[PDB]
Amino acid sequence: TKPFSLPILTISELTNSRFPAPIDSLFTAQNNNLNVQCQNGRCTLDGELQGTTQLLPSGICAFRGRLTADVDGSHDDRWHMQLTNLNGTPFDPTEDVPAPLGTPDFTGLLFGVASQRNVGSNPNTTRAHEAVVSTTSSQFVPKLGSVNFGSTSTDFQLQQPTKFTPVGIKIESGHEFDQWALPRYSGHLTLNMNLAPPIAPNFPGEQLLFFRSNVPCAGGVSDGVIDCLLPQEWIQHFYQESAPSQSDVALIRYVNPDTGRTLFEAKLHRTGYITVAHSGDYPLVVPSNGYFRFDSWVNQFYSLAPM
Amino acid sequence: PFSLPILTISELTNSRFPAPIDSLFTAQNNNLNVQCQNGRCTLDGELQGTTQLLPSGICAFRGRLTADVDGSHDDRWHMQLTNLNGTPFDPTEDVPAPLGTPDFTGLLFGVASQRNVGSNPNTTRAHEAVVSTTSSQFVPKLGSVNFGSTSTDFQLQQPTKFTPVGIKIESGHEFDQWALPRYSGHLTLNMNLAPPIAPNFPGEQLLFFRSNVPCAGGVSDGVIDCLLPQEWIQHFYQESAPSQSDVALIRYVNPDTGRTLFEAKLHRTGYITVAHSGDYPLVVPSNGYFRFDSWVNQFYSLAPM
Repeated sequence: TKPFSLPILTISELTNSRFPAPIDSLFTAQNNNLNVQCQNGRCTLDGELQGTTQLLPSGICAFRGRLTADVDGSHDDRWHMQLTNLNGTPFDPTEDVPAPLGTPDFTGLLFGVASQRNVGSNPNTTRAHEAVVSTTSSQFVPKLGSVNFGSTSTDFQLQQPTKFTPVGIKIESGHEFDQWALPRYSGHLTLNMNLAPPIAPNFPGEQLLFFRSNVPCAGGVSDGVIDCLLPQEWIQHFYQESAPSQSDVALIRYVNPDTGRTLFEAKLHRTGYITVAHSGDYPLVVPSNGYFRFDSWVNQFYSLAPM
Repeated sequence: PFSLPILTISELTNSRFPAPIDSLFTAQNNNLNVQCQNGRCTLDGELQGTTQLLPSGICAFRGRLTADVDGSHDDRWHMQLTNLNGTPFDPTEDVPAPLGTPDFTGLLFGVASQRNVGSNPNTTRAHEAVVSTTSSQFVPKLGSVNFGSTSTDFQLQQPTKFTPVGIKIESGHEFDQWALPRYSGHLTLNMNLAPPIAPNFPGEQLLFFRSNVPCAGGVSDGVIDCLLPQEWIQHFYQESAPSQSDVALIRYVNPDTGRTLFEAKLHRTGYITVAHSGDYPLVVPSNGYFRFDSWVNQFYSLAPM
């Protein structure tokens, strides 16, 4: 069987799989019965993408399609964006996914830029303006094939190819940011289907380890924290390699390549997440040159060294 | 052993702008100086020019605003740069500019954002902003760039990021993707550049991975062409496979039928040529991708494509 492996990448060479941003730090969280069920950044160790996960950093929290209605006077988010898939192929609601790949997996305001490039009468005329997609809006229905955005600009055209490039989040009263609450992909009063399953430690003394980014925010008090279970580059690597998983848990070691020392050990689970032996919230103190290396496949009785 | 990742066109990212690849394009030769600085990497994994590994680093800036020069420069916000990873800028590095710096002439449209430290911690703001790469204040190799914004809502001495989104066309500010900016400003010449690229065999043209990026107004196809997709650069950096000749012969394949659709030369210094005469947007199936074949001589005669 092809040997399993991790790419050799330091923290600042890694991208968040839940927002297009570099990883800033590693963080382990105290257990508090949190439902961790993100849909971006989900991949098995043998390379099966799950949830809404796709391969491009430029696809995370992005949308593609065309505006088909201006619903000013009916909704604050007046621009109705009929979606395609990110690669341009038509949206298919019958797919066994929770929403189009790349759809945001958090509750709050997604701040970015909506842009257009015309085809037809005035070809290659363009425009782009800051815009906000509220993932709690009644018009946030990506699994039904559309989302709406609001903008301070009214300079948008209907029936012209449109892209939404994410930039950050935004805080307003009544629109707090909850990175762990999935939006309603089919809208108000509907429940989500085809989700990647929830993730939690199942071993005493273990906590999840997150790759943490502090992303931009367009106003409001916010640390911008978005935590992912696997960096995007690891997902890209597993998709390429598709190495068979030999047990439910790959033991991995964080190493300093200059000294050769192992700094701590962790469990990398077959379903694509990391646990460490630690008690309490803790931003890890690790050298900037450090990275994880695959050690061996271990059984269900393996006790990690305290970190 | 050298290899390419298995990625279709729509699974590839441009190495010169954070955007998916839209198409493949071969260009008629016309003595163009192709000397881009992002998207430069040897086949054995040596990044060159201003090339770094993150899609999020391409055409991005990080630092803090240290002056507001309102009235003296249209780009009023003076951004003292760090490296993208937060480490201090070092002007003595043998690079042309900080890694990720744009390598084209024109208006770079994006969003500048801040998150406060010290005074009013974790207050934030973000607004549309433009970096002109022809500005007298575009001096990234000296450690700073300026951006302009319609908004007045930026603060000095607070951590600032510039996230690129697209380009912008205005009178007097046409977009030229092949003209390098002056990394040290007006009246200065660039140093430490990755060398120019050109076909060196009769009948051969460069092959580009082409994106049509967003534009904030003006008539523009948004074309930004790169020599290697970002994922190939990331792959070569990981693998670091020794190059066994000057040219890797590569084959574009349809994985469903198994057929080779055309062959190309992938040069050791990180660019592709094909045997074709004239501008041509390639007509290839959406499932297709390149596969490494063998190490050949520079004078290998490609089958016409």
